[PDB]
Amino acid sequence: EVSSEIYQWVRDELKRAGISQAVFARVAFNRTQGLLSEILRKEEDPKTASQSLLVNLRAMQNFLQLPEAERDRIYQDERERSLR
DNA sequence: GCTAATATATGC
DNA sequence: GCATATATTAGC
Repeated sequence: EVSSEIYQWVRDELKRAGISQAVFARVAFNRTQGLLSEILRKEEDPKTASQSLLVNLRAMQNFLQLPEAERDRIYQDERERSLR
């Protein structure tokens, strides 16, 4: 399942890696910036969260479990990718 | 449920 | 004020 701390963990990660919502939204759960923004604003309790949300949150949780180094390379690649 | 567009906000 | 980032929400 998903932890109710996911929202804090995502906020913690954005700050740590100094990345934008767009970059994280794409690589972590394949969605756009505005969606992540709303997801973060609402901060819905995962226990009353729709299955669509749960899919997005679990995808974010799994991505955060990757090694720090791997997540950093992935962010960098996405930056260059959109840079084009 | 989302994306894409764009009004606002933020870091220099 | 330029370059990006984030908040909003119309249209699919």
